[PDB]
Amino acid sequence: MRPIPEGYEAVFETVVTPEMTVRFEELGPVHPVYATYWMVKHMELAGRKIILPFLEEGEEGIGSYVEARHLASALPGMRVRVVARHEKTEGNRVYARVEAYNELGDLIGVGRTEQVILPKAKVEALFRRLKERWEAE
Amino acid sequence: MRPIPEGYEAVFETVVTPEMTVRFEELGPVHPVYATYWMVKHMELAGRKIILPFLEEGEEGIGSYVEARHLASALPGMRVRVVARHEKTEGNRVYARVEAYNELGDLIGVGRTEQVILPKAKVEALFRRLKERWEAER
Repeated sequence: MRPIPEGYEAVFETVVTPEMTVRFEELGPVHPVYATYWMVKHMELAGRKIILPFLEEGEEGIGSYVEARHLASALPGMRVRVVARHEKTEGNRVYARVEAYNELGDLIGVGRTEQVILPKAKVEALFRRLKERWEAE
Repeated sequence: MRPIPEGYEAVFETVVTPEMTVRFEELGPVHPVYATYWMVKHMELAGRKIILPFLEEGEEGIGSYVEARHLASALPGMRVRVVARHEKTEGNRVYARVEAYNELGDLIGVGRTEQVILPKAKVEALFRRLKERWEAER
C-alpha cells in the first residue's frame, strides 16, 4: 500500500432513514434516533475510503477495530456527515480518527478505527479455512 | 436503578444471516462474513439486557459508548453468542465488558460498552429539544 498522508481525510454523508434508528432483535424499537451501531458502520465506511486510493495490486482492507462515543443525537430525516482522518499506519495496520456531525452542526460522535491490509488471497484463505473447520463438524 | 451485581451477565444469541455481512453504501459488498458493526449492534443489545432487570419505574437507558476488536470471523449460517458482563456502575453510568463467540467456539470479538441511566422524561426532553432546534431552521 502506498503511504497515506498524515491527516488524509475521507467523508461519508447520508440522511438518517427510519431503518437507522435504535431497534434490536428481541427488544424491538428503543429510541427514535440514529443508532450508535449505524454510526459505527458509517465510521468504518469513511475509514475505508481513506485506504482505497492507496491500495496496491491484490491488496484488501479488513476492519479490525472500532470505538465510538455517542455525544449528541441525529433525528430521522436529518443529514449526517462522518469525517475520518488518517492518524497513522503501523506495519499493515491503518489507524483513523473519526467525527460525526448532524444537520445542525452538532458533534454527535467521536471514534477511532483500525483496518488491516492483507493480500486478497490471504483474506480468502482465512475465510476458506474457517469454512473447512465448520464442515469438519 | 437497583444495584447490578458485579459480574452479572446477559447473553444474546443469533445466527449470521447474509444481511449481516460487510456491505457499505456507495462501496457495496466487501466481505462475506459477520460485520463488525453488526457485532457492535449485538454487543449493545447484550449490554442492554444487563440493565433491563434493574431499571426502576420511569427509568431508561441510552447507549453512550461502544468499543470492539474483531478477532475472528463468523460465516453466514453460523451461530453466534454475545456475552455482556457488568463491570461496574459509577453514578448513572453502567460499564460492561463484552465477548462474542462463533459456533466453533472461537473468540470472534471483545469489547466494552457504556450506558447512561436517565428518567424517560429526560430522554424525551432531549430529543424534543433537538427537534425544536431543527424546526427553528424554518
